[PDB]
Amino acid sequence: ETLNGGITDMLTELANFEKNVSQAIHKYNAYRKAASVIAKYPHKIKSGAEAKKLPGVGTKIAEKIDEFLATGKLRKLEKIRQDDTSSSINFLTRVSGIGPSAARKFVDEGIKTLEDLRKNEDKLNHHQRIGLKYFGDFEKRIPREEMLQMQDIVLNEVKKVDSEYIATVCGSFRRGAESSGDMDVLLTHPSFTSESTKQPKLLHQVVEQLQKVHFITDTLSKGETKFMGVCQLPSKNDEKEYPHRRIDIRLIPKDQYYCGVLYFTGSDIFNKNMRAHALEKGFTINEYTIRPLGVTGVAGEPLPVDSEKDIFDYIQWKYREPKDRSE
DNA sequence: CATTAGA
DNA sequence: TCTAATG
Ligand code: NA
Ligand code: NA
Repeated sequence: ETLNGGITDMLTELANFEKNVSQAIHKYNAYRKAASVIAKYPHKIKSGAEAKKLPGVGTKIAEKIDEFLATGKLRKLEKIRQDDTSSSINFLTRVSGIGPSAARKFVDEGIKTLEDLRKNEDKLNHHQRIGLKYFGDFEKRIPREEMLQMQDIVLNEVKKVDSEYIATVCGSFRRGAESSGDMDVLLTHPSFTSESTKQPKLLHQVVEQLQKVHFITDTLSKGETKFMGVCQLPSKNDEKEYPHRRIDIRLIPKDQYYCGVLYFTGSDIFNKNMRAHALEKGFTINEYTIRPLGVTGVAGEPLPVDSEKDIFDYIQWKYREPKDRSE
């Protein structure tokens, strides 16, 4: 956690590189597992050999470990950090909609900069066009102060269309958090669950609403169960217009809400820990349900959940407020 | 690890 | 269809 830090850190650096710049999933996979193990290792790695003893720890990585242990650096590291082609990839990749594939392709063509980006908007798909379009706004955190206003808003329409709709803004936001990256709205309806063959309009209705009043400005992706968009707080009695924010709303089978809700709310560690627990308590949890465990090794049978509580109860735990769902 | 675009 | 990108 700190005794192994650099090693791991250099390692992930390395790893991450092969993966995006090059296309060496393998090596990329090497660094990672090695990075994973040294990470665990209960003592100060004093040399490559020492390290080497490890699982997934090769001779190549031992080597890098020594140079790094000896000199507070790595050449390949330095060489990479410098590398413009590499540097460029790392960067394009910031635009919502650009990934390693497209990033490398763009370089090869020569778009290494944001401007290049613009000159070449034709060479960009709608997602990417907006990614670039709200680039600034997109990299900006969301003050809870604004979250609250947004929330207030969605909840109002959600309701206005059909009073049946159940909406929850999950995420850190929910967990009390001061700021947030984007707003995640968990959505379900009673007339929709596991079986009842969809109802696409179910999502479509609210999107249309939201857009109706201008909270939604754009559509990244809109499918029958997941809408990826862009919203914005009405820029008041001008002077201060609001940044364009990422927004996601997913339709859900009422029968699997709180599981989902439980989950999306996290934290990533809370979940695990919670998950790790249900297992002892003779269970299994996952993004949609919770099933009793049968000693045959495994077992099915989705228990019925009416709220975050049921789930707790089941695994017989202390209801932990979203606030303390930290770990 | 599942959902959407797109080509 | 497969393959990318997002979460
Ligand atoms: Na990106
Ligand atoms: Na393949």
